[PDB]
Amino acid sequence: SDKIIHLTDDSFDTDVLKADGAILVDFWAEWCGPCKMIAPILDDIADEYQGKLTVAKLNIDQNPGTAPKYGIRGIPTLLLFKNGEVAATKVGALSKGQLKEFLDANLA
Repeated sequence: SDKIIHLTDDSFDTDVLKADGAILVDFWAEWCGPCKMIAPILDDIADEYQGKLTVAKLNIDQNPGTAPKYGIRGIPTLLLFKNGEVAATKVGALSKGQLKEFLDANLA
């Protein structure tokens, strides 16, 4: 919570679907080891990608509604949205190097 949008099921439309640009949503849970591995990396990305995209996190236990809409099974799942439409999907943990390459390739 500096640049990261802490999303809810009620805030999801406004925060993600109505945003004039790119949003990287992280579907995640507290018990999930790989999710917690990538949190510090998302902190990094949010800073590094100022003005290019916003990072948003949706905890799928506290907010149960949203994930079934996007077919999410494995977590973490990262969905790159561009103006409310999903452009790119990444399932499971990955490094900062790997995530940057994912974003750079798909933001274009």
